[PDB]
Amino acid sequence: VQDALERALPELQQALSALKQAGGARAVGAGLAEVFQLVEEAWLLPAVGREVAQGLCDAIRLDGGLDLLLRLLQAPELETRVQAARLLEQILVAENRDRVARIGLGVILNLAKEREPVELARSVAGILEHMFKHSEETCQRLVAAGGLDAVLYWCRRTDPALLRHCALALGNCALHGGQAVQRRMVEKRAAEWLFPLAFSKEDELLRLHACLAVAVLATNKEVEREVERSGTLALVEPLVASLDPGRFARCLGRGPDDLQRLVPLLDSNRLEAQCIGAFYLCAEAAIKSLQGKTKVFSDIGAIQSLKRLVSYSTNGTKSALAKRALRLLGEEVPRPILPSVPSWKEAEVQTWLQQIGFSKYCESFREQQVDGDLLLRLTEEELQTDLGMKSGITRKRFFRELTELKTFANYSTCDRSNLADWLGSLDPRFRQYTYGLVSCGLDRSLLHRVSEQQLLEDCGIHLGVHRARILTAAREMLHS
Amino acid sequence: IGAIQSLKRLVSYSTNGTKSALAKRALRLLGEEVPRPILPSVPSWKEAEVQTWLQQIGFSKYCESFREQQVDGDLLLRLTEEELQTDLGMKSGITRKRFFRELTELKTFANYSTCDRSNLADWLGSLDPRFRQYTYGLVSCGLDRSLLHRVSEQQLLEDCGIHLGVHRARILTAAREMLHSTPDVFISYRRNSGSQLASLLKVHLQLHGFSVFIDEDKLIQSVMGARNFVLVLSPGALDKCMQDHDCKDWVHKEIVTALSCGKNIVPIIDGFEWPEPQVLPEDMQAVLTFNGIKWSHEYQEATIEKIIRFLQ
Repeated sequence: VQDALERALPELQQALSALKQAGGARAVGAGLAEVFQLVEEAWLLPAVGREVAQGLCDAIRLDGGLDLLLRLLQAPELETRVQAARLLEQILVAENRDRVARIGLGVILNLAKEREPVELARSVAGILEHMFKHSEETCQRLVAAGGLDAVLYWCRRTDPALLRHCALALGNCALHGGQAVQRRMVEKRAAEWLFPLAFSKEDELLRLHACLAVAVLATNKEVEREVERSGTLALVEPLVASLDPGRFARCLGRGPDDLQRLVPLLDSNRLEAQCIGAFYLCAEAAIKSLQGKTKVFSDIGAIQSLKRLVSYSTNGTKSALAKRALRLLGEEVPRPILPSVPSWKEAEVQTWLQQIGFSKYCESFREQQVDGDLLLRLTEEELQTDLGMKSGITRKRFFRELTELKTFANYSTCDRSNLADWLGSLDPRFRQYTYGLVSCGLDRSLLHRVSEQQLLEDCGIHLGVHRARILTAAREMLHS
Repeated sequence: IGAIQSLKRLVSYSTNGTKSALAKRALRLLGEEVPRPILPSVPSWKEAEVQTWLQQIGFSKYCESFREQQVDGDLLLRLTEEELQTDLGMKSGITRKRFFRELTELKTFANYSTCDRSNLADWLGSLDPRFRQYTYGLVSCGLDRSLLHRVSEQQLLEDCGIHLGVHRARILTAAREMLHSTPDVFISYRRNSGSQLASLLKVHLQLHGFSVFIDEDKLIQSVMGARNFVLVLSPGALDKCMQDHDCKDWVHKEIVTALSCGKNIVPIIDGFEWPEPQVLPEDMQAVLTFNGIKWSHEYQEATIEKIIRFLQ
């Protein structure tokens, strides 16, 4: 456990002293091959070699070997360049990236232009893959310079190991880039270069990481139009329907900082991003449930998002993956709600409260006898006085859940002229006011004679922007 | 003097590695803990990010005031005077004003990629870099750049929550003065050897504006709708089309349909020798006479240019 470090430290001390001593061509590459072979032997220990490899990379950093690699990447030869590059590919851990981001940027960026041999490119793609995981500043310095161009040119190749590093580099750049980095990637059409990486029938991990990069680019609202025009979203949904997370749980762990990146994939109301997030959180929930670290999903809060995915599902694949992810954890799976909300009695409202996280007020609704018709017509004052929900923040969380409910609702028992589809064609956040306008006796043939006070007092539209938009639309297109 | 809280603000609000490293080293040489950089996706925050933000900016006493109320980032971006005063136990207006100063500093440094459709935060920053704090005020009301010419002052006061009338007048004036204004190429391929080549052809043709389709109800109508035709000849592409008189292969159906149309067939040869006409059906022998284009992996751009020069 600790004696492997005692075996591997003085050997790397002698090897780095030999690398400092040698200044030729073949001896330097032989020393780099010896260091790289010792690092490869350090990778392959069962549940031991992780901390051992981290300690050996820290010892290489403290011996000044990182600056030695930065000087050997400036060497005018070709062989010792690819051995130093393949060694620097495996040395890069969570503590070396700061020292490489301070100094080493510009040297690796220079090798990003030299693209013709495969032995350079397969490792420089992995070095850029590691360097996109540092911060947003390093992502800006790589994308604004010729670092993104290297990956977008190397997506053309057929190397099954290089394209994995390219897909992971684009995914980690989309995760840790920001706004302008994603704008510069999609204006340079980085989502279109992921089409051979999401369709290649030789590797499936490569297609999964390509679909991850496509989904993370598709979680930005100013980006989704050109991603839908690219056509790489349509390969996401069958592929996730074709694979199994229990097989890919061994190849795919990550820390909690990367576990925080998979949660807004589910709360970004896109089908492909929710499928990718459900598949990855199911596989990594199998990972964290094999061990005893299931508190991380409750700390970050993906469990309530998976419950929302189960209770608000229109797709069988993401619902099955969310049910499997909640089954691999230590809580019960919820049931899909009945969409006919005006047809709800009391027990459906109680089940809805038990599923969305309002259990404490369950006995607050049973004594008051609230069904779906009273749930669709509930205001501030009845929550505050009659229901014992005195906190306005708790009331606002209840109105957010009521927005999520009245978006996903079947109004077939009350809507005469299909008003919900018109409200959705205006803006998909307007359908929550459908019950506001159907219960007042309105249809498509009357909205040209409705004022603002009738939308405020009777229909209950509290936002004046939405009132102005509904009045303008009802006077411009429903006047005939 | 109070430089420690400023160094904590420098760590928690950093976009530069140098000043953040110097502030972390300065807080490490002192006798307190260094903070972590916050996650910029504030509408993607759950409760623990809000708790960490409170522990970093100096609002520890109200941490248990936000955990019982279950405040996430979406409730943090939408918090007012009355909910601070009544629900959260922050009775002092000076403490509320310090919280709104920290909320100004937070909503300046925020990632709105999960909600902003038309890039409103950059417009608000181009007006004045203290306006981006109202970005969540205007995105959550359903507004974008194409609607702000029909917004009044009451909609900015009540709905958007802009309390300063100077900022309301500037936003209204700016919004009224500057914001007032069938496929073509079908690709046939073998689904076991010519998938990556067909995908790469589709990408390099959609880079030049060509509407390219990929993958008897839909495929024959896709051949009928496409103006051109590109055949991928992988090693083993015409293997299942040999002695296929019973019309079983999909590539057989696509080649027979394309020769029944009369479209511009451009074959793409990637290490595949030319087959014989007698092992193929007669109606698909005419593909053996078209001028094909070889594929070069090192010179792909000139090959795609040669493909574009042989199309409509």
